[PDB]
Amino acid sequence: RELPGAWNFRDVADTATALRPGRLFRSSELSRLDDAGRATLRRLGITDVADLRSSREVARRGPGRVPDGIDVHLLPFPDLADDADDSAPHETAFKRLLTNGESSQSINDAATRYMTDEYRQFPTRNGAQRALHRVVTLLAAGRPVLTHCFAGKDRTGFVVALVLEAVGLDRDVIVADYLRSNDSVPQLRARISEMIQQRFDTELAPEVVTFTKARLSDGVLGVRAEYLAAARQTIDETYGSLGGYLRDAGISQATVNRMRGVLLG
Ligand SMILES: O=C(O)C(=O)N(Cc1cccc(Cl)c1)Cc1ccc(S(=O)(=O)NCCC(c2ccccc2)c2ccccc2)s1
Ligand SMILES: O=C(O)C(=O)N(Cc1cccc(Cl)c1)Cc1ccc(S(=O)(=O)NCCC(c2ccccc2)c2ccccc2)s1
Repeated sequence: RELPGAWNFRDVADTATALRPGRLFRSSELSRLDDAGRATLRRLGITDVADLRSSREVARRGPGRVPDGIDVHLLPFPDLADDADDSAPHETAFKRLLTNGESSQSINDAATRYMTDEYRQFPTRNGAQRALHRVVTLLAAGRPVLTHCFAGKDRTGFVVALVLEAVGLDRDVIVADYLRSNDSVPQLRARISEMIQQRFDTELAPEVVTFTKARLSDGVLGVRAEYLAAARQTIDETYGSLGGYLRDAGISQATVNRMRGVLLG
């Protein structure tokens, strides 16, 4: 099951078999969705898209190329305010990942540090709870939803895993679906490489192209159970339970119980 023009696409029920098929989907960005990809979204009955990319990402790579009749909910994560102080932490963390030195071990140690520390902050970050609130509300209402970001692996992974835990699925099932993102690493690598080739002059700055590709092609493209567990520990420590977290995000147990009624076989 492919989604032409996009990658890392699956019906979450493909691995989480307790779920009804056709309710909750996940993918990469839909910036390059082609005719066949659009026909697929329609065939599957998907009515709503949750676009988790920051507004900066959407501006630079474009809106989802969805067919008519599909509402795209823009659900930026992080949701950044005219405020350089707001974006600074994100820019600084990315710069450190890139510019921390040449060995694969050091490059991948930096990727592990970056990813882990960002996941730890996922629950408390502006935009994550609004994203989760909308996705849960749409799902509880019986609407088939496709949730995505850029890679569809971390931000998307976090939102999906919380939805699955909310409807009562076990850890091994949630983690299995989460790790499925690793099957798309080579494709992600190619997408990012093509992006590097266009944002940089490959003739006049080939050293920068080479340096950058070396930090955006290996360990940093995967997911690991420890990443998700770090977000999940934040939820535990600060909110005391997933239910406590969902309530702070404005979602009641009654809405959760309705979503469970809808999503489970
Ligand atoms: O350009 C876009 O497209 C976009 O909005 N991005 C870039 C991006 C999107 C998806 C995946 C990756 Cl790895 C990067 C989101 C960003 C991530 C980090 C930033 S930043 O504020 O730290 N600016 C540095 C971007 C950086 C870069 C962009 C694309 C690919 C590799 C590196 C960069 C751009 C130009 C010169 C040097 C570094 S902006
Ligand atoms: O969620 C995904 O799946 C996903 O698309 N990514 C982007 C990515 C893919 C491959 C390699 C890298 Cl380094 C990043 C993985 C993420 C890394 C970090 C995050 S984050 O939610 O903690 N911060 C995301 C906003 C950020 C950013 C966008 C694209 C790529 C890198 C970082 C950002 C937004 C605006 C200015 C600077 C940085 S999400």
